[PDB]
Amino acid sequence: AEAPADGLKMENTKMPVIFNHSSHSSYQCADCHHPVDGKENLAKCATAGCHDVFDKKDKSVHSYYKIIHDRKATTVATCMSCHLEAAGSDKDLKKELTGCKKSKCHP
Ligand code: HEC
Ligand code: HEC
Ligand code: HEC
Ligand code: HEC
Ligand code: MOO
Repeated sequence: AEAPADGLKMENTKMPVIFNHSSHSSYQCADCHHPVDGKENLAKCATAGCHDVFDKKDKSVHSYYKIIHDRKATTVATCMSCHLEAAGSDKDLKKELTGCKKSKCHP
Protein backbone atom coordinates (compact mmCIF):
# COMPACT_ATOMS: atom_id res chain seq x y z
CA ALA A 1 0.00 0.00 0.00
CA GLU A 2 0.92 3.68 -0.34
CA ALA A 3 2.12 6.03 2.35
CA PRO A 4 -0.43 8.78 3.03
CA ALA A 5 0.27 12.49 2.56
CA ASP A 6 2.19 14.56 5.12
CA GLY A 7 0.65 16.52 7.99
CA LEU A 8 -1.25 13.67 9.62
CA LYS A 9 -2.37 14.46 13.20
CA MET A 10 -1.84 11.98 16.02
CA GLU A 11 -4.41 13.34 18.48
CA ASN A 12 -5.46 10.78 21.09
CA THR A 13 -3.94 13.02 23.77
CA LYS A 14 -3.76 16.67 24.93
CA MET A 15 -0.25 16.70 23.37
CA PRO A 16 -0.79 15.92 19.65
CA VAL A 17 2.02 15.34 17.09
CA ILE A 18 2.23 15.76 13.32
CA PHE A 19 3.40 12.62 11.56
CA ASN A 20 4.95 12.91 8.13
CA HIS A 21 5.46 9.68 6.18
CA SER A 22 8.02 11.54 4.01
CA SER A 23 10.44 11.80 6.98
CA HIS A 24 10.16 8.01 7.36
CA SER A 25 9.99 6.69 3.80
CA SER A 26 13.38 4.95 4.05
CA TYR A 27 11.75 2.57 6.58
CA GLN A 28 9.69 -0.48 5.71
CA CYS A 29 5.95 -0.07 6.27
CA ALA A 30 5.96 -2.99 8.73
CA ASP A 31 8.66 -1.33 10.90
CA CYS A 32 5.76 0.62 12.44
CA HIS A 33 2.66 -1.02 10.94
CA HIS A 34 3.75 -4.42 12.34
CA PRO A 35 1.54 -7.33 11.18
CA VAL A 36 -1.08 -8.65 13.60
CA ASP A 37 -2.46 -12.17 13.52
CA GLY A 38 -0.53 -12.73 10.30
CA LYS A 39 -2.37 -10.01 8.40
CA GLU A 40 -1.33 -6.57 7.20
CA ASN A 41 -2.18 -4.09 9.91
CA LEU A 42 -2.64 -0.43 8.92
CA ALA A 43 -5.07 0.37 11.75
CA LYS A 44 -4.53 3.36 14.00
CA CYS A 45 -2.20 2.51 16.90
CA ALA A 46 -4.70 3.38 19.66
CA THR A 47 -7.52 1.22 18.16
CA ALA A 48 -9.66 -0.56 20.80
CA GLY A 49 -7.92 -3.80 21.82
CA CYS A 50 -4.57 -2.47 20.57
CA HIS A 51 -2.50 0.33 22.11
CA ASP A 52 -5.54 1.72 23.96
CA VAL A 53 -4.27 2.20 27.56
CA PHE A 54 -3.46 5.87 28.19
CA ASP A 55 -2.11 5.51 31.72
CA LYS A 56 1.51 6.63 31.27
CA LYS A 57 2.61 4.34 34.13
CA ASP A 58 1.24 1.25 32.30
CA LYS A 59 4.09 -0.88 30.95
CA SER A 60 1.92 -3.50 29.23
CA VAL A 61 1.94 -4.00 25.44
CA HIS A 62 -1.34 -2.01 25.36
CA SER A 63 0.28 1.20 26.63
CA TYR A 64 -0.02 3.97 24.03
CA TYR A 65 2.63 5.95 25.98
CA LYS A 66 5.12 2.98 25.91
CA ILE A 67 4.98 2.25 22.16
CA ILE A 68 5.84 5.90 21.54
CA HIS A 69 8.09 6.97 24.42
CA ASP A 70 9.98 3.83 25.49
CA ARG A 71 13.70 4.54 25.12
CA LYS A 72 14.49 0.86 24.53
CA ALA A 73 12.82 -1.56 22.11
CA THR A 74 13.49 -5.05 20.67
CA THR A 75 10.85 -6.37 18.27
CA VAL A 76 9.15 -3.16 17.10
CA ALA A 77 10.85 0.26 17.26
CA THR A 78 9.27 3.08 19.30
CA CYS A 79 9.22 6.72 18.03
CA MET A 80 11.65 7.54 20.84
CA SER A 81 13.98 4.55 20.59
CA CYS A 82 14.61 5.09 16.88
CA HIS A 83 15.03 8.88 17.25
CA LEU A 84 17.49 8.41 20.12
CA GLU A 85 19.58 6.26 17.78
CA ALA A 86 19.35 8.81 14.95
CA ALA A 87 20.07 11.83 17.16
CA GLY A 88 22.76 9.86 18.96
CA SER A 89 25.32 12.02 20.75
CA ASP A 90 24.39 15.03 18.62
CA LYS A 91 23.26 18.14 20.52
CA ASP A 92 20.77 19.70 18.02
CA LEU A 93 19.31 16.37 16.88
CA LYS A 94 18.62 15.38 20.49
CA LYS A 95 16.73 18.69 20.69
CA GLU A 96 14.75 18.26 17.47
CA LEU A 97 14.23 14.53 17.61
CA THR A 98 14.20 13.44 21.27
CA GLY A 99 13.26 16.49 23.37
CA CYS A 100 10.01 16.57 25.39
CA LYS A 101 9.17 20.19 24.42
CA LYS A 102 10.69 22.47 21.74
CA SER A 103 11.18 19.27 19.73
CA LYS A 104 9.65 18.51 16.33
CA CYS A 105 7.34 15.99 18.03
CA HIS A 106 6.30 18.34 20.83
CA PRO A 107 6.82 21.96 19.75
C1 HEC B 1 8.51 12.18 18.87
C2 HEC B 1 9.33 11.18 18.52
C3 HEC B 1 8.21 12.35 20.39
C4 HEC B 1 9.07 12.76 21.34
C5 HEC B 1 10.56 13.12 21.16
C6 HEC B 1 8.39 12.80 22.61
N1 HEC B 1 7.08 12.41 22.38
FE1 HEC B 1 5.57 12.62 23.69
N2 HEC B 1 4.12 12.11 22.18
C7 HEC B 1 4.49 11.66 20.92
C8 HEC B 1 3.30 11.14 20.27
C9 HEC B 1 3.19 10.52 18.86
C10 HEC B 1 2.16 11.32 21.28
C11 HEC B 1 0.67 10.95 21.09
C12 HEC B 1 0.01 12.00 20.20
C13 HEC B 1 -1.49 11.87 20.30
O1 HEC B 1 -2.13 12.73 20.95
O2 HEC B 1 -2.07 10.90 19.72
C14 HEC B 1 2.75 11.94 22.44
C15 HEC B 1 2.07 12.29 23.62
C16 HEC B 1 2.64 12.61 24.84
C17 HEC B 1 1.96 12.86 26.12
C18 HEC B 1 0.45 12.79 26.42
C19 HEC B 1 0.18 11.32 26.75
C20 HEC B 1 -1.21 11.12 27.30
O3 HEC B 1 -1.84 12.14 27.69
O4 HEC B 1 -1.70 9.96 27.37
C21 HEC B 1 2.88 13.14 27.04
C22 HEC B 1 2.64 13.45 28.53
C23 HEC B 1 4.17 13.09 26.39
N3 HEC B 1 4.00 12.78 25.06
C24 HEC B 1 5.37 13.30 27.03
C25 HEC B 1 6.62 13.27 26.50
C26 HEC B 1 7.85 13.39 27.26
C27 HEC B 1 7.90 13.52 28.80
C28 HEC B 1 8.88 13.36 26.39
C29 HEC B 1 10.39 13.47 26.78
C30 HEC B 1 10.99 12.42 27.37
C31 HEC B 1 8.30 13.22 25.05
N4 HEC B 1 6.92 13.16 25.17
C32 HEC B 1 8.95 13.15 23.83
C33 HEC B 1 5.77 11.70 20.38
C34 HEC B 1 6.93 12.12 21.02
C1 HEC C 1 7.02 4.41 11.27
C2 HEC C 1 7.94 5.38 11.35
C3 HEC C 1 6.07 4.37 10.03
C4 HEC C 1 6.40 3.97 8.80
C5 HEC C 1 7.78 3.47 8.34
C6 HEC C 1 5.22 4.07 7.96
N1 HEC C 1 4.18 4.55 8.73
FE1 HEC C 1 2.13 4.71 8.22
N2 HEC C 1 1.69 5.62 10.05
C7 HEC C 1 2.61 5.73 11.09
C8 HEC C 1 1.95 6.43 12.18
C9 HEC C 1 2.51 6.82 13.57
C10 HEC C 1 0.53 6.72 11.69
C11 HEC C 1 -0.59 7.44 12.47
C12 HEC C 1 -1.45 6.37 13.13
C13 HEC C 1 -2.39 6.94 14.17
O1 HEC C 1 -2.73 6.18 15.11
O2 HEC C 1 -2.83 8.13 14.06
C14 HEC C 1 0.46 6.17 10.37
C15 HEC C 1 -0.64 6.21 9.54
C16 HEC C 1 -0.79 5.52 8.36
C17 HEC C 1 -2.03 5.29 7.65
C18 HEC C 1 -3.42 5.77 8.12
C19 HEC C 1 -3.71 7.16 7.59
C20 HEC C 1 -5.08 7.63 8.01
O3 HEC C 1 -5.66 8.48 7.27
O4 HEC C 1 -5.61 7.15 9.05
C21 HEC C 1 -1.74 4.59 6.53
C22 HEC C 1 -2.73 4.09 5.44
C23 HEC C 1 -0.31 4.35 6.51
N3 HEC C 1 0.22 4.94 7.64
C24 HEC C 1 0.38 3.67 5.53
C25 HEC C 1 1.74 3.46 5.47
C26 HEC C 1 2.44 2.72 4.45
C27 HEC C 1 1.76 2.02 3.26
C28 HEC C 1 3.76 2.74 4.74
C29 HEC C 1 4.91 2.08 3.94
C30 HEC C 1 5.27 2.60 2.75
C31 HEC C 1 3.93 3.50 5.96
N4 HEC C 1 2.68 3.92 6.38
C32 HEC C 1 5.12 3.76 6.62
C33 HEC C 1 3.91 5.24 11.09
C34 HEC C 1 4.66 4.75 10.01
C1 HEC D 1 -4.21 -3.87 17.17
C2 HEC D 1 -4.64 -4.84 16.34
C3 HEC D 1 -2.82 -3.17 17.01
C4 HEC D 1 -2.58 -2.09 16.25
C5 HEC D 1 -3.61 -1.34 15.38
C6 HEC D 1 -1.18 -1.72 16.39
N1 HEC D 1 -0.58 -2.63 17.25
FE1 HEC D 1 1.38 -2.52 17.98
N2 HEC D 1 1.06 -4.33 19.08
C7 HEC D 1 -0.12 -5.05 19.02
C8 HEC D 1 0.14 -6.38 19.57
C9 HEC D 1 -0.84 -7.58 19.73
C10 HEC D 1 1.62 -6.39 19.96
C11 HEC D 1 2.34 -7.61 20.59
C12 HEC D 1 3.78 -7.85 20.11
C13 HEC D 1 3.93 -7.99 18.61
O1 HEC D 1 5.05 -7.66 18.11
O2 HEC D 1 2.99 -8.44 17.91
C14 HEC D 1 2.12 -5.06 19.62
C15 HEC D 1 3.41 -4.58 19.80
C16 HEC D 1 3.89 -3.33 19.48
C17 HEC D 1 5.13 -2.75 19.96
C18 HEC D 1 6.11 -3.44 20.94
C19 HEC D 1 5.60 -3.18 22.36
C20 HEC D 1 6.38 -3.93 23.43
O3 HEC D 1 5.74 -4.43 24.41
O4 HEC D 1 7.62 -4.03 23.32
C21 HEC D 1 5.25 -1.52 19.42
C22 HEC D 1 6.39 -0.51 19.65
C23 HEC D 1 4.09 -1.28 18.57
N3 HEC D 1 3.30 -2.41 18.62
C24 HEC D 1 3.84 -0.14 17.83
C25 HEC D 1 2.70 0.12 17.09
C26 HEC D 1 2.43 1.33 16.34
C27 HEC D 1 3.43 2.51 16.27
C28 HEC D 1 1.21 1.22 15.76
C29 HEC D 1 0.52 2.28 14.86
C30 HEC D 1 1.07 2.66 13.68
C31 HEC D 1 0.67 -0.09 16.13
N4 HEC D 1 1.61 -0.72 16.93
C32 HEC D 1 -0.54 -0.65 15.76
C33 HEC D 1 -1.33 -4.59 18.53
C34 HEC D 1 -1.56 -3.54 17.65
C1 HEC E 1 13.24 4.85 13.05
C2 HEC E 1 12.94 3.60 12.63
C3 HEC E 1 12.11 5.86 13.33
C4 HEC E 1 10.91 5.63 13.91
C5 HEC E 1 10.33 4.30 14.47
C6 HEC E 1 10.19 6.88 13.96
N1 HEC E 1 11.00 7.85 13.38
FE1 HEC E 1 10.61 9.79 13.24
N2 HEC E 1 12.38 10.18 12.24
C7 HEC E 1 13.35 9.20 12.02
C8 HEC E 1 14.48 9.81 11.37
C9 HEC E 1 15.80 9.11 10.95
C10 HEC E 1 14.12 11.29 11.21
C11 HEC E 1 14.95 12.43 10.57
C12 HEC E 1 14.55 12.49 9.09
C13 HEC E 1 13.97 13.81 8.64
O1 HEC E 1 13.37 13.83 7.52
O2 HEC E 1 14.10 14.85 9.36
C14 HEC E 1 12.79 11.43 11.78
C15 HEC E 1 12.06 12.61 11.84
C16 HEC E 1 10.91 12.82 12.56
C17 HEC E 1 10.33 14.11 12.89
C18 HEC E 1 10.94 15.47 12.45
C19 HEC E 1 10.58 15.89 11.02
C20 HEC E 1 9.08 15.89 10.82
O3 HEC E 1 8.58 15.01 10.07
O4 HEC E 1 8.37 16.75 11.40
C21 HEC E 1 9.21 13.88 13.61
C22 HEC E 1 8.21 14.90 14.21
C23 HEC E 1 9.05 12.45 13.74
N3 HEC E 1 10.10 11.83 13.10
C24 HEC E 1 8.04 11.83 14.42
C25 HEC E 1 7.94 10.49 14.70
C26 HEC E 1 6.92 9.87 15.49
C27 HEC E 1 5.77 10.66 16.16
C28 HEC E 1 7.14 8.54 15.51
C29 HEC E 1 6.32 7.44 16.23
C30 HEC E 1 5.10 7.10 15.76
C31 HEC E 1 8.33 8.29 14.72
N4 HEC E 1 8.79 9.50 14.24
C32 HEC E 1 8.92 7.07 14.48
C33 HEC E 1 13.24 7.87 12.37
C34 HEC E 1 12.18 7.25 12.98
O1 MOO F 1 -3.50 13.84 27.25
MO1 MOO F 1 -3.67 13.01 28.91
O2 MOO F 1 -5.37 13.86 29.80
O3 MOO F 1 -2.37 12.87 30.22
O4 MOO F 1 -4.40 11.10 28.50
